[PDB]
Amino acid sequence: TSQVRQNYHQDSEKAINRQIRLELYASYVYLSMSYYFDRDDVALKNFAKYFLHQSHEEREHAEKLMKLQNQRGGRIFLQDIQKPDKDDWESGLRAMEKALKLEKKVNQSLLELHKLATKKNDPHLCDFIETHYLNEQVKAIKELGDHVTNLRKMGAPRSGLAEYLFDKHTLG
Amino acid sequence: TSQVRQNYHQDSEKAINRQIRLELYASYVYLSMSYYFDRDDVALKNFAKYFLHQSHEEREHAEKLMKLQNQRGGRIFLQDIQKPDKDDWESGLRAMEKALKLEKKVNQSLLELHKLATKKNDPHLCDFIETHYLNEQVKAIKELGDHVTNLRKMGAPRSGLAEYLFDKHTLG
Amino acid sequence: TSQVRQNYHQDSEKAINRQIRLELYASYVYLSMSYYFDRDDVALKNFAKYFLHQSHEEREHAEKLMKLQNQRGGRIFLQDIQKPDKDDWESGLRAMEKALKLEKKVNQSLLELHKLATKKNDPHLCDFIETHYLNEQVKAIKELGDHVTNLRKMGAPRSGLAEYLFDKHTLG
Amino acid sequence: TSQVRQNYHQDSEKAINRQIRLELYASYVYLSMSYYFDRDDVALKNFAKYFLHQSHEEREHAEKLMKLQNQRGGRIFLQDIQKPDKDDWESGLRAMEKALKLEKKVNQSLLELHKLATKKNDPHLCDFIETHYLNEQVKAIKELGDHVTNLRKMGAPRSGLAEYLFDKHTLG
Amino acid sequence: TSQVRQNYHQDSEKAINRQIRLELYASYVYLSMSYYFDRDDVALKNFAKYFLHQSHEEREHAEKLMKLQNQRGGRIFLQDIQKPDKDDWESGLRAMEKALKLEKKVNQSLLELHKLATKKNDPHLCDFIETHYLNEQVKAIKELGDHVTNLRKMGAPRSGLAEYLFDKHTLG
Amino acid sequence: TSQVRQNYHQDSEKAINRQIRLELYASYVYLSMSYYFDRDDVALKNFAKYFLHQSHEEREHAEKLMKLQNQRGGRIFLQDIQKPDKDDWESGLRAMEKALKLEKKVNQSLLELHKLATKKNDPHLCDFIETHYLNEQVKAIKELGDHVTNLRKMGAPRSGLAEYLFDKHTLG
Ligand SMILES: [Cl-]
Ligand SMILES: [Fe+3]
Ligand SMILES: [Fe+3]
Ligand SMILES: [Fe+3]
Ligand SMILES: [Fe+3]
Ligand SMILES: [Fe+3]
Ligand SMILES: [Fe+3]
Ligand SMILES: [Fe+3]
Ligand SMILES: [Mg+2]
Ligand SMILES: [Mg+2]
Ligand SMILES: [Mg+2]
Ligand SMILES: [Mg+2]
Ligand SMILES: [Mg+2]
Ligand SMILES: [Mg+2]
Ligand SMILES: [Mg+2]
Ligand SMILES: [Mg+2]
Repeated sequence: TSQVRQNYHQDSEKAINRQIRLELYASYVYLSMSYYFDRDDVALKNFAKYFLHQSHEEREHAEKLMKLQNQRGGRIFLQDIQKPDKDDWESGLRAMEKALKLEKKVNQSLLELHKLATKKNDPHLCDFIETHYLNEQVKAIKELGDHVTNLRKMGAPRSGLAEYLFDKHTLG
Repeated sequence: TSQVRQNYHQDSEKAINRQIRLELYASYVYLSMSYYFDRDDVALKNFAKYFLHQSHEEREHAEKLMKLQNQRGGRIFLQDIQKPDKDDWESGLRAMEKALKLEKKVNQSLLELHKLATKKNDPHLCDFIETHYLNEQVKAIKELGDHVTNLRKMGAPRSGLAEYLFDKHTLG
Repeated sequence: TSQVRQNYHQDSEKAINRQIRLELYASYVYLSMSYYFDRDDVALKNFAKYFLHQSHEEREHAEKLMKLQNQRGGRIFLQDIQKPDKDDWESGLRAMEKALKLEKKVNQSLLELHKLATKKNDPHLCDFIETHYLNEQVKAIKELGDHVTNLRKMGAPRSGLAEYLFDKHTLG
Repeated sequence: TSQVRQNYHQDSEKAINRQIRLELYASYVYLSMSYYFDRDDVALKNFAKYFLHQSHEEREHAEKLMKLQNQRGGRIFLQDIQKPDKDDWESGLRAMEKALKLEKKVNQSLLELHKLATKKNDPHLCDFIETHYLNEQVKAIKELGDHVTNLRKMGAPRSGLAEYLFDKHTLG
Repeated sequence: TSQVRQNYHQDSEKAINRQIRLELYASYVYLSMSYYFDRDDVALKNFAKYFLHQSHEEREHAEKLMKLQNQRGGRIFLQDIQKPDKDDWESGLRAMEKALKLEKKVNQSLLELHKLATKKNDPHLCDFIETHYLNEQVKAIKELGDHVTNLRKMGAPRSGLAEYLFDKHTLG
Repeated sequence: TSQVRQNYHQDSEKAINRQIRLELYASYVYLSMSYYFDRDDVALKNFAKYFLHQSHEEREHAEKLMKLQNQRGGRIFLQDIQKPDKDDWESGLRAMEKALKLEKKVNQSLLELHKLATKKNDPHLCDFIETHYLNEQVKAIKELGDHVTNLRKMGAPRSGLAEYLFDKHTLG
């Protein structure tokens, strides 16, 4: 047992490892999206920049969990980061819709982790999740919803004009 | 066929996808290493910082390859990123030795890429590898070799004093 | 034989003169395109600026080749610069498509030049072409391909709105 | 007919196209001269710089005429730019004498254009020529005459010392 | 075998040692030239400064190769630096002509080294030579040729006036 | 006989040429030492910097002697510069010990030079040696002796920790 460890259930430790993996997977999905928009036959540079930004943000989310794991005296165990579920993300709209689905899946995982921390009476872990993760997720989900809505109302994905103008005026 | 594609062999395109995966793997190994040194029972903060910087550098190496693949009209295909070979890296000296081994393995892959690019008469790809990768690897390998040497000469890994003092005076 | 000449094959010398002529031709093509967009019945001021900038760049590419010819002791022989293929470049999309074609034609010449320099074991010439020309072409080809893609997806050339909006938000 | 066209005679339009061609030819002559002085066996760097500057100015002279042609609603038609009359310009003095002859030829064409514009009662064209071109030519011709005189009085082109010192003290 | 060494042929190692020696010899030749022009009976202070500058530059060229040798895990082995072939360099012109011959001999050595690196499939070493040495040599050879030409056209070495004025206006 | 030559004995002129050679040899020994410490299997970056600085200082010592030889109307005669006695300098302590031996050998030569200058009643040469050389040698010898002492007292060369810590705290 680590000399620092106090009130840290083994189930919470294991669950924090799994959340690290999910954050690293989200980072990889956004990286994939980014370079899809960088293709010569897609060529939406601000979609590309948006998703790259989100990729680097997810890596930071993973690093903060790795730091937490050590702070609490848990031990990090890593698994493979699986490839994202698509290679070609089809359109600006479809990518935003898949990102929305991703952020809601990551939110679900974090809500399950909070419920576990609550059952194990771990208020430090509860506060960590609330402070650094839950409102970050709500804001992300709201932002992505707003983007999806505007893309649909403008005529995407059938209007390539709509995606071009969105790239310029929202993501630019 | 991409409208930009010119003098870009399918075999070179596949090889660049393999190298992307390898750079992402290297990023992941260094990330693992970094947080091993952040453990309370290891506690070498500048080893941790050093390897986190290397992890962010490798992600940049991968991103630049993704950018190249698109510039030449190839198509990115991402794969699962393998977990690192170790969970516990044993000591500062052992980590630096495994990092040296990793960087030589990445260099060998790049040298094989370059041989392929030469066989396919792709001078743009040869210059890209040379300019951005090969000297970066040579400098990394020399630096890691210097660190291993210092750590051995100081008495690591037996001497925990050695690793402490190297963390402060070389890495900090 | 010039006092400075060393390892510079006569075939290389002639090839450099051919490449000088092609770069001056490319400069003239872009000049032509630029002032087409300046017509009152076309009136896309940022397309005009974009192509004028490209014209001046190609002049610089020509001058650098003339400097190289003298550096290596070869002798410059200029020829008539042929007029561009078109007087009227039809639309912003069609001009971009023709520019893409021209930049791939220029690249193919450069790659043939590099092949010749490789066969003649002229690594200074190889490095010159790699350093100053090949990535410049790859970047120009990628940029033009992105521009074509955007104009197509926006609905050009039929939509004069697409070209107006692209002129403002991409080129301006 | 262009919507902007007013008091602009088809004979003036054609004369403007011929003048564009002549300004581009002059640009090419001076480019040739410049890189002759860059040869290792000539090696007068300030003669080389002087003539490159002049080459770039002539391109600007062409560009301003192209802008004029579109301002008036004429249509630019470009032609082949013929190679200069010499490959080797013999000496600094002989290059300056040829440049003097070129600038008089250019002036004679501009004077013929002015006479046509006068005959066709085109005061805007008359003023454009007078404002932008006629005094620029008078100044160029006077400078070149001054330079030829100096070189002759210093003892060129037999005195390689003459041309060296002129390169330093007048063109430097 | 050094722990850093990878893809570095023993013949390339030995050849890099020999190039270190040639760079140090070039440094010594320029040092000799410099202080010849410092003599009271020669007294061309800017020739003296020019060659001293070139001497210190050659030492830097040697140091960069010694660093390369270590980077690649080769071992430096030094031999005597032979005295330059003259004690009295006769004139400004004759010294520039001998410097031209020296730089072409150093260029030949570097081209032979590149051909060896190519045969041994060592693209890192090829890139090192191209990036740091080959264009440096071309520029040096061109500069020296230009100096020789001007000195000859001005009347050197029989005109001491010519050498004095060159000292002042070119090398000053 | 030089027009500047006054009270300058042929024997003093020859002795100054011998001292030039010796200073150039000292520069070369320190250059060797510097890059021994840059090896991956030695890896003491501040020993390397220290000895490279000393090498550049010795070249300055040689240049100043060359300047003196010309000031007094003597004639410089350069000789082959002998390779250093060792290729592998063994350890930081052993290098500093050999550097101490080298500086005492240079000092002995300067003391012999001064004795000669005194015998020939050359007070200008005596003052030159005193002002520029003798105290420089005394300070070098004392510094090297201090370094050797520290390294021995710390436990070098057995203790690789000692040389590491001296590199950081004294030399860095
Ligand atoms: Cl300490
Ligand atoms: Fe996240
Ligand atoms: Fe990498
Ligand atoms: Fe070009
Ligand atoms: Fe003009
Ligand atoms: Fe050199
Ligand atoms: Fe000394
Ligand atoms: Fe300390
Ligand atoms: Mg709270
Ligand atoms: Mg790195
Ligand atoms: Mg361009
Ligand atoms: Mg190559
Ligand atoms: Mg002019
Ligand atoms: Mg290169
Ligand atoms: Mg010293
Ligand atoms: Mg005294």
